[PDB]
Amino acid sequence: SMSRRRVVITGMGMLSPLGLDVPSSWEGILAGRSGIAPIEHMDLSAYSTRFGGSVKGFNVEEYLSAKEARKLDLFIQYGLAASFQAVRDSGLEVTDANRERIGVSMGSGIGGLTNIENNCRSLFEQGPRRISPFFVPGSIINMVSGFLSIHLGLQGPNYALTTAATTGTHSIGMAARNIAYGEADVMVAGGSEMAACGLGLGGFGAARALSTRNDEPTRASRPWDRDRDGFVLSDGSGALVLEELEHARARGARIYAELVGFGMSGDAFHMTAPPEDGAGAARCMKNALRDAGLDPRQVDYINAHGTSTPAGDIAEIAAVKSVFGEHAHALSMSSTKSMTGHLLGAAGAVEAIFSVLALRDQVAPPTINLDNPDEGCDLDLVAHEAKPRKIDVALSNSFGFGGTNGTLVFRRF
Amino acid sequence: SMSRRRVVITGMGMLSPLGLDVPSSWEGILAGRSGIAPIEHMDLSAYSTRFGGSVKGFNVEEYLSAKEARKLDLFIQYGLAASFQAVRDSGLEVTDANRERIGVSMGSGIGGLTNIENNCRSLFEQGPRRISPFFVPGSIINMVSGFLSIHLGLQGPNYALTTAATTGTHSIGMAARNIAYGEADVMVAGGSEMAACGLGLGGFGAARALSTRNDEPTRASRPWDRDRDGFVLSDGSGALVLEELEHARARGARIYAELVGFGMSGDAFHMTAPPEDGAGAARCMKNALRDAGLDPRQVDYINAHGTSTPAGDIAEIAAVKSVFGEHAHALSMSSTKSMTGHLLGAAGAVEAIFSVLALRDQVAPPTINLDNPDEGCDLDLVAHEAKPRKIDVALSNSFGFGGTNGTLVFRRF
Ligand SMILES: C[C@H](CCC(=O)O)NC(=O)c1cc[nH]n1
Ligand SMILES: C[C@H](CCC(=O)O)NC(=O)c1cc[nH]n1
Ligand SMILES: [Cl-]
Ligand SMILES: [Cl-]
Ligand SMILES: [Cl-]
Ligand SMILES: [Cl-]
Repeated sequence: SMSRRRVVITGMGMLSPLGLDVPSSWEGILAGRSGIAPIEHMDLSAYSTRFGGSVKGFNVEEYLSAKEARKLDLFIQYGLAASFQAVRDSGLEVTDANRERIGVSMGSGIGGLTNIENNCRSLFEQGPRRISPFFVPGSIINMVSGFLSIHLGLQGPNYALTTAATTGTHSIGMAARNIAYGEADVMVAGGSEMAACGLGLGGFGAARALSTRNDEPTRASRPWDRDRDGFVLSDGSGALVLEELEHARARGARIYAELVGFGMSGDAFHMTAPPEDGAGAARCMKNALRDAGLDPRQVDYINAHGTSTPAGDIAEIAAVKSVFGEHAHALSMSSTKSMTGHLLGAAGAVEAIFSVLALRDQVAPPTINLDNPDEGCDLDLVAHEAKPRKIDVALSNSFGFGGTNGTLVFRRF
Repeated sequence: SMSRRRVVITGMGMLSPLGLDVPSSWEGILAGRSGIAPIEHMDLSAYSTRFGGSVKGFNVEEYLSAKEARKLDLFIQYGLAASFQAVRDSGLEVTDANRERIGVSMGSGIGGLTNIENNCRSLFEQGPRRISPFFVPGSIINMVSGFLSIHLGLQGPNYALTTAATTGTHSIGMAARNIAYGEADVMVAGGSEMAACGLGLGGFGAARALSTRNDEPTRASRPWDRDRDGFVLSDGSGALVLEELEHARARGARIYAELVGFGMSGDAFHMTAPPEDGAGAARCMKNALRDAGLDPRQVDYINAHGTSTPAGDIAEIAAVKSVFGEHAHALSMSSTKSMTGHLLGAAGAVEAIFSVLALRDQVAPPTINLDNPDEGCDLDLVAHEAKPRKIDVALSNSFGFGGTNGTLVFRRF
């Protein structure tokens, strides 16, 4: 704990509704662009929600051969894309000397819902003889970590989290712990999701979790706005190359930031709804700050969970107020879900990247669509437009079904 | 690493094809009873495999009210059952003083395949308005950890692994790390699975992973036997209460054993097939022994992965030979999958329990059906009948799709 190794971010990668890499996504974020649109090439006329954030124009053949790619669900494709981008971005070379010290932890919330839909259809219409032989290996959540390790020869710790909307945040935090306690020197960590099929929209629609603002998809995700009506379902991926500091310094790696804190908590409250005061979120953020050895006054920017739900958004404000007190009125906090929608198991991965870039570029991304902040939402929520400011420390929150909570703390380096 | 806290097992719980708790399962194991039978209340006439290990006579109402239980997929039901059994067995009392120091890590390989099947059927026949509102929260893998935390008021680290057949082993190992590095004082860890639906049998059947010995289901699982033809799909759950040693001693807990070692590796080889020498398994077992600070000569019993696959079984023997050398001929190694079949994400959880009970009762469980050991399978594989012997250290292996590997080391206490 006092003798643990320090962990830095040397590589990043992303597919989002705003772009096919980190630079293009971030340009969208800093412009206040929505990635949400009507979902195409899919007949959603029966569904109460017919829009979301899709990854537009993705070519898996930049990362995999066609033959390899056809084995895999889109969530795996997306996770490999972000991973390969992050590894490349890191400049790391995998050798016989280091391959056992490099692991992977790429998770998903829902996994291969699209493959399950297609295979279920084949099963019901034709029978079990039309199930793909790649159905199981190409749809299971740990096959990002698995295929990444195969393709790059990674022999270190190899696993996958699934903690709903918290997955990406946990995947990064726990990979950092791996490095900090010397179980690995490098980890590829993050997550991916592709739930914009009928089971996903249908499932989340039946749970009454989604916005139904079909007439104005770009206005649907509106965190802390009084006309919010639930979250927007989005697809994509994020990956970070985490690396022990001295390992990174020794090879002259470009270091984007230091991952100084990781906190976890459980609400122990409700399956899908938070406690109204956000007490689990508060405990989680405290754990993270204490983990980082930071005073709350050192936090400059919070990338909120901020999913555009009635209860969730207000609970998150209550938690930030509780943890930060008067300093809650000094920091900036925004929800990039206003633009990206909710990427579920990838949300914390892409939001970790946006947090790192906020530190790099000294700029708080906007919460777009925040026209009439609800009762109690009186913080600097960066309404409408990106805000240049001093950011030495950034915090990223994720909260998921089951009351599972994760916070990461990043520090300028 | 040198200053980490020690971790002991103070509670255990299980549903398996051999019983509805730990004592009844273990009685079956020590008798050499098969849990495999034709799967009933399910029309499998179109499928190439029509048998498996089902949990027979389970009453979820012993653990949950009917109202709560109807929200949840069977895999969640099974995981809560084992968890509640383990917590009860531990004698731990959850209070305002300790609830933030008690977490949960219960995983699954496949998750709520049964719920997805049912909901997919409703979606296709009727439309998205017949999807259950509980479909998403009651089918996602992290809802064991989530519901357990809600029901028992656990506010500590709350997560879920999904690493195929390795899930249960990773869930225990990583929960132990939580305690060892002081992120929690107690963890409920393990896994659960219920894949014996059509998508599971169909999926694994299309992948050519399963035995098709429909005429003699009890003979199908035959690890290291020359007539093996793939694994047997089984359902169930296992949970351990892990606890910091001084915490357990201070409350006078009954301690079953000490969890001394956890190792991970990745093969970085093939999606579904191992390297023929089992080199990943070897690295993993070495990592675990080094983690435990044990000489290979200290291992008395190995609970093998031993799934009854052509390549897998031989690769595991090669790995044990490589790691243990001449001591490979001194230990006993058995596969309890001979009796239980392959519980997928729960396999390592139930096999951790069988390893702990081997230490408690000084007895190596049998590998039943091992009539003609294949070329190279010349170890003490405990063919046919349980073998009383000295066991101070037991090792449990799990290997999963993606080449992800896990080993746990338990020591008498
Ligand atoms: C239970 C919800 C999960 C959010 C999601 O599905 O992404 N949690 C919150 O909304 C929340 C707010 C503050 N703390 N938890
Ligand atoms: C790739 C397989 C996974 C086994 C399973 O699906 O449960 N791995 C082995 O069989 C194996 C044997 C030795 N090392 N890995
Ligand atoms: Cl298909
Ligand atoms: Cl619009
Ligand atoms: Cl239904
Ligand atoms: Cl039989």
